[PDB]
Amino acid sequence: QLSYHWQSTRHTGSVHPTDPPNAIGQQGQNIRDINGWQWGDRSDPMSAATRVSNFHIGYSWPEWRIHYGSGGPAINPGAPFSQAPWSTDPQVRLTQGASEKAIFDYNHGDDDPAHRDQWWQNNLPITGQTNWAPKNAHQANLSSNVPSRQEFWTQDYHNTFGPFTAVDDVGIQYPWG
Amino acid sequence: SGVGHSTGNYNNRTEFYYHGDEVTIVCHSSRHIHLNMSESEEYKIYDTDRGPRFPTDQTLQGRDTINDSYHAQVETPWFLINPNSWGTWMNPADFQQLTTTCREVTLEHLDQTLDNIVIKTVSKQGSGAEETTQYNNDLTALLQVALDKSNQLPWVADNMYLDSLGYIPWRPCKLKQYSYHVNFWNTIDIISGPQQNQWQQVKKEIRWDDLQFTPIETTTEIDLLRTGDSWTSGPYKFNTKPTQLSYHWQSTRHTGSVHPTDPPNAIGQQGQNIRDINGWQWGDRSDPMSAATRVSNFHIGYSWPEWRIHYGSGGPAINPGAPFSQAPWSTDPQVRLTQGASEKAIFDYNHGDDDPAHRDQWWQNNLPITGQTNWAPKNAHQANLSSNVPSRQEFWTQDYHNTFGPFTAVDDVGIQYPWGAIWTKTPDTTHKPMMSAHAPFICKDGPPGQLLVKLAPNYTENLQTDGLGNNRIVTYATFWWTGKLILKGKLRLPRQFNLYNLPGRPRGTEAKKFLPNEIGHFELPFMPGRCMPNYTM
Amino acid sequence: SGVGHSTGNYNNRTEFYYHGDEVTIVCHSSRHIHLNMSESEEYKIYDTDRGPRFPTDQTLQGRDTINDSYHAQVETPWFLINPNSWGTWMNPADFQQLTTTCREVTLEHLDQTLDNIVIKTVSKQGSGAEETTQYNNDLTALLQVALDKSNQLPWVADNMYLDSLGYIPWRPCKLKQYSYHVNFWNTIDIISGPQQNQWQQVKKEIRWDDLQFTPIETTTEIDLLRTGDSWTSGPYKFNTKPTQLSYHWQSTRHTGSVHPTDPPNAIGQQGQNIRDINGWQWGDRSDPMSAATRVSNFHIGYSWPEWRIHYGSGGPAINPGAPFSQAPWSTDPQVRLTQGASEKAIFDYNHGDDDPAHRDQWWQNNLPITGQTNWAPKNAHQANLSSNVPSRQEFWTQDYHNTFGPFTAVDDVGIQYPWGAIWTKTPDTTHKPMMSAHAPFICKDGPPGQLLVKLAPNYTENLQTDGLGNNRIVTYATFWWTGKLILKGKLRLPRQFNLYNLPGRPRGTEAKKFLPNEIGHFELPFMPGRCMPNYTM
Amino acid sequence: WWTGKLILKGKLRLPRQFNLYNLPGRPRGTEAKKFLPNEIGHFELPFMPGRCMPNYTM
Amino acid sequence: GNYNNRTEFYYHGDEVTIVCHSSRHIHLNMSESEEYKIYDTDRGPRFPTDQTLQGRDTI
Ligand SMILES: CC(=O)N[C@H]1[C@H]([C@H](O)[C@H](O)CO)O[C@@](O)(C(=O)O)C[C@@H]1O
Ligand SMILES: CC(=O)N[C@H]1[C@H]([C@H](O)[C@H](O)CO)O[C@@](O)(C(=O)O)C[C@@H]1O
Ligand SMILES: CC(=O)N[C@H]1[C@H]([C@H](O)[C@H](O)CO)O[C@@](O)(C(=O)O)C[C@@H]1O
Repeated sequence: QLSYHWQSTRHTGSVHPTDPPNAIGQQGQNIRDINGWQWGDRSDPMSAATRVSNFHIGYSWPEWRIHYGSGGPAINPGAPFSQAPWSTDPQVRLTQGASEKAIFDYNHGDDDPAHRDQWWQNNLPITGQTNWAPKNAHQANLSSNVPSRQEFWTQDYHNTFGPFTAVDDVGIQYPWG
Repeated sequence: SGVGHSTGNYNNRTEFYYHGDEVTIVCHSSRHIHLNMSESEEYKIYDTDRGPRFPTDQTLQGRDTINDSYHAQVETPWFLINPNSWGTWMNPADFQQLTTTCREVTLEHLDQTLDNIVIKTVSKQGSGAEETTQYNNDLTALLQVALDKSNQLPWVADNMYLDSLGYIPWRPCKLKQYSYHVNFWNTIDIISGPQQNQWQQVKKEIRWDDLQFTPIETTTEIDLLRTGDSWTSGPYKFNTKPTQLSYHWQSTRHTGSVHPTDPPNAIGQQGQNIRDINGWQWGDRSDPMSAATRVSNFHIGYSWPEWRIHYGSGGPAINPGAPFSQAPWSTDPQVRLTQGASEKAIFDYNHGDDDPAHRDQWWQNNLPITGQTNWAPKNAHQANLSSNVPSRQEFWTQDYHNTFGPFTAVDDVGIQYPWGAIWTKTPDTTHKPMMSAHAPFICKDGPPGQLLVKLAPNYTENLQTDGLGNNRIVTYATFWWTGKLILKGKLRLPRQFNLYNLPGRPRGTEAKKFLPNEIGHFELPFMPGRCMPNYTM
Repeated sequence: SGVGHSTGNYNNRTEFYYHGDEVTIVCHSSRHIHLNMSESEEYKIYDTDRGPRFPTDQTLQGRDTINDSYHAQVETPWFLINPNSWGTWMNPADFQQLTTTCREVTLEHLDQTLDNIVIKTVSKQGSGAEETTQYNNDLTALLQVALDKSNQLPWVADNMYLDSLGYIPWRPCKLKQYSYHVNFWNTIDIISGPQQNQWQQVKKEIRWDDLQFTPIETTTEIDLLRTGDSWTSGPYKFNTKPTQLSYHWQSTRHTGSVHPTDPPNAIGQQGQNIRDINGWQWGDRSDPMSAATRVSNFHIGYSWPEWRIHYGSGGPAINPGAPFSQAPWSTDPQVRLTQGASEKAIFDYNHGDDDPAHRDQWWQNNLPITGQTNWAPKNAHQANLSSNVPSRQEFWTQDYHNTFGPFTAVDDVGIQYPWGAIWTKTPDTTHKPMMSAHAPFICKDGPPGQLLVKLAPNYTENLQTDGLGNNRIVTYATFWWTGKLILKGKLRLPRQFNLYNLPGRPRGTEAKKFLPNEIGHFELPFMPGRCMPNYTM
Repeated sequence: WWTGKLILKGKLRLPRQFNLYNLPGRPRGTEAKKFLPNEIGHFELPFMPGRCMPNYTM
Repeated sequence: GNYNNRTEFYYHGDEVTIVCHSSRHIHLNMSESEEYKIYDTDRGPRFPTDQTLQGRDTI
């Protein structure tokens, strides 16, 4: 594929019912009492986050997994995605989208002989499969009630690849790939 | 047809044809549609608020950020006609017939028409006291019809908000405006602050530099129809796979060779597991030859960080685990165990609730599907599997790992009769999903084209650029949608000696609930779609 | 079609077809047109006032007489449907596609239709307080359509006032009345009085003895259409030349043989022009062998008394010099250098401004076109060209002469995407113009015929000769224009090793400006039409 | 001298939207001179993404 | 043989054909030995000699 995909699960399918804004500064207003399919036993808060979907875009992963096989440690790669939605400070470099780095030289497209050049490929356009493991959570039940402090977990680092998952590969990386 | 000739008739019959092992189900559906004038003639792009219940503070430590509805969309003057839901095509007795006589079913063909277009304008004479309303036919007014057959438009016809045509043939249907998401970022950090117990917004905005805007008029050709005019979609052919009409009760402990047992000798006695036997066992385990450590070829079901919350770009979303019944763990019926990837349909009068002005709801917990039951917190793992029992360390519980793997066999949810979607579009990504979390049929090529309709604007004599709905005669339309959906099943024949439990209404329900009352209100029953036991192996 | 059958459909798609070196672009456009009743049924001849800002005195010494709008015209009850503008035929992504994949493009074919005619009358009941307005279909009323295929009518469809059909497919369009100039004299002397610093009118009047009056009814046949009726133009075939989709950066100093140079030896060093060389030089100049005095075969660009004001019969008019970029002379971005024959489009909501009630404007300065840059005040001429530098006398600056001549090579402006005209009529004179100052295509034979429409008068029961609009039932119409414009391009393939700058929005603009906002307002971007560098020689 | 011939088969890309695309070009923070020969003939090749343009997933 | 580094594009309908010609001038020295050799290596730069980083640098 020569295209990048911006759609996450929240970008796909039916849009949450909204009444339009009436003027230039106004935002749409999510409708409160609506019908639909929701996950678990959840009807009171009809919300886009708990809307059922057919598939799921992207998966989480123990990012920068180090395998340590026979023959030594090796990176077990997670899926490629952009960290641009989480970035904020451009000084700190978030490497976790399975980004790659090409180190190259004069014959491979560096300008200066005797010094190697390098390009960090962070995959900035690929969003919507963005899946930073530490930012996820899981809860015991999904209902009209908010779970307590226990019953809610963060920073798990599980692999969420499964039979419902749709995910893109990195694609062509032109000079060095 | 001119003005005084009908352009079509009404067929809501379902027809069954049995030949050999093959059954052909022809579903005719006809609906009378009420269409108003579009609230504006403009395409609009805007984002929204968070929606009800999203936190304003850290009282719940961001656990309630799962309530986020934030999104950005491109409003479109067009209305969507979506027949993607069982109930729009089959009444309860028809679907009962389907799930009684068929072991599996596939989609084969879809045809659609629109006809008998009536467009009226409303006139209001007199002042408030003697205000009189006149409804006049506008014989030259136009209805606009766009069918996107090439699937060039964003696909939003998944029925997840139950936008589908209504389920009961004698009531009128209304339509929802077509809208789709644009590119936005909705990143929320739930581990922000010291102690990592605070939620903070990271990026919430529309991505204009990247945004995609695809109006109907420049993407598809549009048919213009007057009152004597009719419209047909032409044939659509499904390319999909059959869905199973059975539920599977077999776990890994129910499958394959049975542990050697000597029979009981009398009525109250139980079988006695044989002690010294041969066989294959996992690890280096021979002394305790036991069914639990018997080797198997495959594994039924997988565990999962159940009710996984993803928090992607665009906000949190449930990453669904596999469907299964919590009935084996239930005990107390008061507590509701939601963890089998259960779903809940919230619906209304046109979608099968009895009372107008109040919505009804059905919690689909998938009680028959056991044996892929895999509640994460109940599992364990141990360092070694041997004749020795591992110590306290070397044994772990309550892990919440994903156990999906190359040896895994697992069922999808199957048809959910009244409210469930029928088909779904395949996402265009490098790795296509292996199975669907809700819709039983995945269209390998494009799904049926989205049928979009809009009443052409009927202007007053003074057309001002500053005006919106002022220079627009108040106009509405009624017309008739008809459709034909062909299904192909395989016949179901008895595989057992004893009696089956045949499909019927849900357990705790009485027939009167699904029958018209004094004023004509009734509900449609949930029907499982995997209604009967079958062997997995 | 009778009364309840549509006479046409809606296609706004643009289609691209690539075969070998040839590209075929099929532009479908459909517009919903709102037409009122003509303000009078009479042809009128009248002249005007001077217009805003024309001097009443000698405060500015007549320099502000350039503000003259005076003219005489023959008002005509007819309305013009003019599709002569990019934007009426192509959306921004389509035109981006065109200018990315095509090195040049020609016009090939034009087809037009009118259909789905709706004619309504307005009734007003009750006194002011309870005044109620009724809109009734008049099923027997007539629309008049005249296409002048023989070009017997004065051609006024040049889009210079932006009278063209609107650019965004989902909005309605209104039409301007057809009118054309009659013979008048508007001579203003700007060197009048002692000191020759005073402006005085010489002749300002209509030339009745010579005047030409050509009404529609006696010049062309007229089609009469009721609501069930449709109209087609038939095929029109363009005879024109291709327009270049590239901009040229090469001046005479950029072309041909390079001055002999020895290379730099290291990163900070510059080449060193060789001193003693052979070659051809202008005049008797050999000692200073220099690139400036190198002989060439041709000369790129010409100078001109820039912003020439003609003051003909009928008043002052700009005599345009060649288009070029002032970017090489710019420096301060605050001061705006207008002298490259730059143009300015002033436009409104239907023509691609976002805000109703306020007009927007784009100054087209032609920044990529350099190398024909020829600012008159910066040139010079010298008596002789030799090894000797001429004295103070023998050297002249700031001349403002016209340097167009037989050795001159010069580009026209090219396509100006949103607002620019497409074609133009060739003036019928002994010497045909060599090139066009604005419209990219010059029709060698007649241009597409002017499409004129007028709603037939709907009279009351009492027809009085003294009456005008009293004996005329208030009547308006809506109908649908469709058109098909076929373009033939030549494919653009990379001529260089390095990356091109591909067509996109203008420099200082953000994508949101060209995307619908909350209420649906947006602008269309200017696209240059010469978007990419190419070699001249 | 090595010579080679590699044949690729693509599918054409046509506009799926009304508005303007961002067309492939050099990376964001880079200037064209970096990818052009200098006085002594040294230059770099630009990274090009290979997924360069938005498309709908569903 | 001759030298062709041209890339050629051919557009027909929905199909594009891209023909990439590449030519390279190759410099080849004599092999440093004529023998096949089997050997293992050292750890490489930055691999820990001690437990200062608790083995995090064993990557
Ligand atoms: C080809 C090239 O010049 N690469 C430059 C990269 C890229 O700009 C980024 O890696 C892109 O993500 O930046 C560096 O400083 C770096 O971070 O290693 C090295 C170098 O200056
Ligand atoms: C269609 C219908 O009437 N649904 C009823 C459901 C179902 O009995 C269960 O959800 C099945 O699991 O029960 C409810 O009380 C509920 O829990 O939301 C609502 C409603 O009374
Ligand atoms: C379409 C549009 O928005 N046009 C803008 C122009 C252009 O940026 C320049 O004219 C380009 O040369 O700038 C103005 O301020 C101006 O100078 O008249 C008006 C307006 O803001």
